[PDB]
Amino acid sequence: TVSIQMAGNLWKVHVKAGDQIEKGQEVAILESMKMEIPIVADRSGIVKEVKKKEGDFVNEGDVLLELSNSTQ
Repeated sequence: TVSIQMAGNLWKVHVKAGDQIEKGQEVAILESMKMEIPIVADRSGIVKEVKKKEGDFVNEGDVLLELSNSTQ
């Protein structure tokens, strides 16, 4: 999994299931603190699933996406 790390609203999301991410690649944007903050892949992988959408509420530790198992 990869998760949000602050309270806010998930401004936009750029992944989809079957997409590729790499550690530090942009994955979403979070709006909070009257600012916008990029959200990145904490690790590389294929996006197995996405758990959020644009404009949804999000929190510190709230899941953003899930990735391929190491066997893949």
